[PDB]
Amino acid sequence: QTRTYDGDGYKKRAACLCFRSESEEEVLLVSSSRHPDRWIVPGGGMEPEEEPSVAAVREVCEEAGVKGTLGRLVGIFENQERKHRTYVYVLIVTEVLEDWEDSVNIGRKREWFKIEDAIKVLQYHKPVQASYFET
Ligand SMILES: O=P(O)(O)O[C@H]1[C@H](OP(=O)(O)O)[C@@H](OP(=O)(O)O)[C@H](OP(=O)(O)O)[C@@H](OP(=O)(O)O)[C@H]1OP(=O)(O)O
Ligand SMILES: [Cl-]
Repeated sequence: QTRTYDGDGYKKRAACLCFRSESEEEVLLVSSSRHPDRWIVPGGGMEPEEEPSVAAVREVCEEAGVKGTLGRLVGIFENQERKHRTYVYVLIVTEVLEDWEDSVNIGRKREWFKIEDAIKVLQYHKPVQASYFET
């Protein structure tokens, strides 16, 4: 896929907080491709002309193998150190698929976390993703 950028050179990305239910108590994290012992929030680059909510849902299907009801935009988060600008949405998961693109292609893993444990495992390498949950 083609990477895209805002006018300031930051990479355009989208991500979703995939909750198990409307109570937003458990969220789905996926393993990192290059470092499978780490967890990240599923998301990725926006394609050219792609709306951010479309990108977010597409990346969650690809990386995490779930579909659901797209909810609110939480916010737009910059990672200054890596020059990323990410739109973060809530998704309420209603469909969990068994054999999804990144599982088959690269052995990506997925796992449910209580919110405070997701924050904990994201903090060391992904502190901006941990901040996605602050509100
Ligand atoms: O190839 P790069 O320019 O170095 O960008 C990489 C790449 O991001 P994109 O391919 O989506 O642009 C990694 O994703 P993969 O290709 O391995 O799946 C991503 O790593 P993770 O998504 O697993 O975290 C990493 O991002 P990060 O450093 O935030 O972990 C990000 O590197 P940059 O930080 O340079 O964009
Ligand atoms: Cl939940």
